[PDB]
Amino acid sequence: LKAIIAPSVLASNISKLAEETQRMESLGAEWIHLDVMDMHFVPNLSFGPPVINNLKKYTKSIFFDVHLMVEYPEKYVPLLKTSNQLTFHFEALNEDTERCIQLAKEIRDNNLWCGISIKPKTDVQKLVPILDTNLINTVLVMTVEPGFGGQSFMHDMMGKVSFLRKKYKNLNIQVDGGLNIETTEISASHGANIIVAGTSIFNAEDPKYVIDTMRVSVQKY
Ligand SMILES: [Zn+2]
Repeated sequence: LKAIIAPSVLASNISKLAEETQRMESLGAEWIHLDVMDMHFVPNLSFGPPVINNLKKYTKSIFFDVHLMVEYPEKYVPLLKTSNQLTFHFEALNEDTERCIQLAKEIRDNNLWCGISIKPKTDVQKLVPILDTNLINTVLVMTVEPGFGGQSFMHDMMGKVSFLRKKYKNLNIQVDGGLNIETTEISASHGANIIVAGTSIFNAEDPKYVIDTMRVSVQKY
């Protein structure tokens, strides 16, 4: 397990996506978190494969972490072959294990990391059957109602994080929604090792300071 900081571009000046990502890259961010929303799974439309595929032309080593907050996530796999991890929602596939296992198999067969996400009201234990197959590289625990940035961190989601870390020691646990210096420390104390932060990084007075502070706090655990 590694301490990973993944700035969420949704909170940046997206009309300058390439510039913002290169900046995060120059500051040492290991991953770049790309939120794809289709105005159906969530009430917001962000950007899709055409934008992400073009961005890849201007980046270097930064890992492409795509969070698919969309219906029919299976349709996006062939459109994002140059990315690094594709994370789909357990809820997008009607919470049925077999369908999730099949999509995960396909994503892994495209030589991509596979992530699965659950919203605040979804019970973490429902993921066990899928997680036991070892096909999932990352579980993205939403710490806020997905769709928009700027919302407040839900401390009551930490139980999900502890459950996962205790049961799966090598599983990457990602938190997303309201992460800042203080809530990153809280998340890491429960087992999170990948931190998605939007507002706290892109609106920071000293971006690198925030990123480094966050990483060290995760590494401590
Ligand atoms: Zn996300």
